[PDB]
Amino acid sequence: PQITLWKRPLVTIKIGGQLKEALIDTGADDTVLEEMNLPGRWKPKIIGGIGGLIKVRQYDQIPIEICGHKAIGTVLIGPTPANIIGRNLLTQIGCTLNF
Amino acid sequence: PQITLWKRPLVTIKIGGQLKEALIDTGADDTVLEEMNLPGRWKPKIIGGIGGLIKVRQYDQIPIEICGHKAIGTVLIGPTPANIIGRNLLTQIGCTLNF
Ligand SMILES: COc1ccc(S(=O)(=O)N(CC(C)C)C[C@@H](O)[C@H](Cc2ccccc2)n2cc(COC(=O)N[C@H]3c4ccccc4C[C@H]3O)nn2)cc1
Ligand SMILES: [Br-]
Ligand SMILES: [Br-]
Ligand SMILES: [Br-]
Ligand SMILES: [Br-]
Ligand SMILES: [Br-]
Ligand SMILES: [Br-]
Ligand SMILES: [Br-]
Ligand SMILES: [Br-]
Ligand SMILES: [Br-]
Ligand SMILES: [Br-]
Ligand SMILES: [Br-]
Ligand SMILES: [Br-]
Repeated sequence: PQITLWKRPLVTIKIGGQLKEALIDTGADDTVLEEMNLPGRWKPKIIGGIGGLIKVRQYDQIPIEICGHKAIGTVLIGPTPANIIGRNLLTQIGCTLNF
Repeated sequence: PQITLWKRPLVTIKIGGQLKEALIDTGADDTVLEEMNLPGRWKPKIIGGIGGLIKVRQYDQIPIEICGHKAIGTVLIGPTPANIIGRNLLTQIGCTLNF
């Protein structure tokens, strides 16, 4: 799709066997979701934003599908107030900014 | 232009008579910059990021330019770890997401 920014850029993200809504966030290096079930093992990571740092759970090799486009990559789980899709997965679906 | 996301989408912004680099940040509702001078009066605002809330200074009707593209809007100044350009200004320059 071509998405304008008058409203938050919400999309549907297929992950695990479930649908979540998340923001397309070009400001985010990484994808960070609120608490959810993901399969497999995880490792610790600290990430930082406005407000400061947080610790998250890092799950690697997680398949995802955004609006019909498939990808795979690392997904972080932790206390973010918003599900956000970051550049690590946006590149894989071909997402660009344009003006 | 078309900007991909293999790296941070950094672009220069002219504001307050100066040049600054900032991140095009489609997850940001508002534009938030690191401490700098801006003219006129400011009002208080509280915004929230991944790691809690911070206090910022709100400056209205600030002219800004991005890749030749001129706009005007509200600019927040505060303790952000990164200069970010948010949707309030991105819409004004016709910036969209595409995939
Ligand atoms: C009222 O308007 C607002 C405008 C911006 C913000 S935001 O909190 O800054 N935000 C909202 C989010 C729900 C989409 C935007 C966002 O892109 C921030 C960008 C940011 C990151 C770091 C400092 C300030 C702003 N964001 C992204 C992330 C997730 O990624 C990591 O933490 N990233 C790392 C990283 C990414 C960008 C810049 C610096 C760094 C620190 C690294 O370790 N968390 N918040 C809040 C309100
Ligand atoms: Br934490
Ligand atoms: Br990745
Ligand atoms: Br939020
Ligand atoms: Br590409
Ligand atoms: Br980078
Ligand atoms: Br300058
Ligand atoms: Br700069
Ligand atoms: Br906020
Ligand atoms: Br505005
Ligand atoms: Br204005
Ligand atoms: Br335009
Ligand atoms: Br438009």
